Amino acid sequence: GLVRLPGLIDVHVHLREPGGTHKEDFASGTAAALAGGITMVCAMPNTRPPIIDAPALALAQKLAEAGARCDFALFLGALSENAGTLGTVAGSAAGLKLYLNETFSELRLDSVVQWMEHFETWPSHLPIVAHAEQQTVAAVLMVAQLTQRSVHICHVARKEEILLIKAAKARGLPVTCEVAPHHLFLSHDDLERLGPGKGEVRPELGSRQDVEALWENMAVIDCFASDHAPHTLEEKCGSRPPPGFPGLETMLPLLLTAVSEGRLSLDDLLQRLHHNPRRIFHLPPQEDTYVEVDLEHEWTIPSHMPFSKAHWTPFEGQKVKGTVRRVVLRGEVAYIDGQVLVPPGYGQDVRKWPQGAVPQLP
Ligand SMILES: NC(=O)N[C@@H](CC(=O)O)C(=O)O
Ligand SMILES: [Zn+2]
Ligand SMILES: [Zn+2]
Ligand SMILES: [Zn+2]
Ligand SMILES: [Zn+2]
Repeated sequence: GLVRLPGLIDVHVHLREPGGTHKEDFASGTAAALAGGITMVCAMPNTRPPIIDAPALALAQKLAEAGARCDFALFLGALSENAGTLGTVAGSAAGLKLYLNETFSELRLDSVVQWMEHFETWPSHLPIVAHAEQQTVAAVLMVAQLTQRSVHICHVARKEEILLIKAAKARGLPVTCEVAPHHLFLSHDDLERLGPGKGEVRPELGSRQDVEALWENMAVIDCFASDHAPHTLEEKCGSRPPPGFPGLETMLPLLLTAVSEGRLSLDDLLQRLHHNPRRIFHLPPQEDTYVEVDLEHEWTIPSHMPFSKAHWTPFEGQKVKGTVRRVVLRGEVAYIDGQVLVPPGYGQDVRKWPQGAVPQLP
């Protein structure tokens, strides 16, 4: 007895093309998405070249249209000197990403004044998302208030962060957030097994109290998003390990296991992987699109999942209950039981669909 789910949406993935294609490309990363029950992804802009102007966006659009197997939208990235220059292309992007802390990015902003300049110049009806850890969450919320608009907080990982967001929502402030599976299912207790290279991620893995606080405050979490951040094992275990975990192929199995245990409901999962992504990012429906899952099948996560070029996973050894059996995307069988059945290039840029433009006042 399979359960039919709508097409799930991951609003935070790194597909590494252009410029990091040994780690992942559009074709391999979207294969990983489909195998994880994800039919639409929003790809981050910290590529090489980074997606920080109209020419880079045009390149990335063509690479994605040629390589993606599922549908997508592409983020633009903020830089210290590109505020006020993105207006002609802003509506074609998923949103604008701000990198406000140290991480795997060359995009960090130098001054809160540059955050203000972006919030003032980026069109007010279009999404802004931020990598903002600890007190940076409070700082970016202040900038959003000064400029009288909303903000979405990426990968919330700490008790401190979720309680600050909770307090802001209680005051009626327009803030949303997402949580990644590693911050729900891994902690400091896993660092001995992972070791110091594999364990590198931003935000870093939290304490048991951080993990417990995210679960206790599920009502505050608007979305789940993988922050799929593939790097090869050689890179993770070398002299200067980059932070990040692959996650597309493991996210839905981990969350289905939690549903089976009664830790959240099926509806709670679908709000966070379908309805709230749609409404926060103004992403369009996908016609004739659904995911069939088997909630009974028990399995153990192996040392690498089949599709991601990262070829490793921090969830190795965890026992899960739930698997993706079939995905149909826009009327075509896209995935069955380990086989991807749509070619590179089947996926489309949802921002080019009439229904994928963000409504605005004239
Ligand atoms: N989270 C990470 O540790 N790494 C991400 C970047 C990010 O989401 O900050 C990556 O692109 O590798
Ligand atoms: Zn980040
Ligand atoms: Zn994000
Ligand atoms: Zn990221
Ligand atoms: Zn529904």
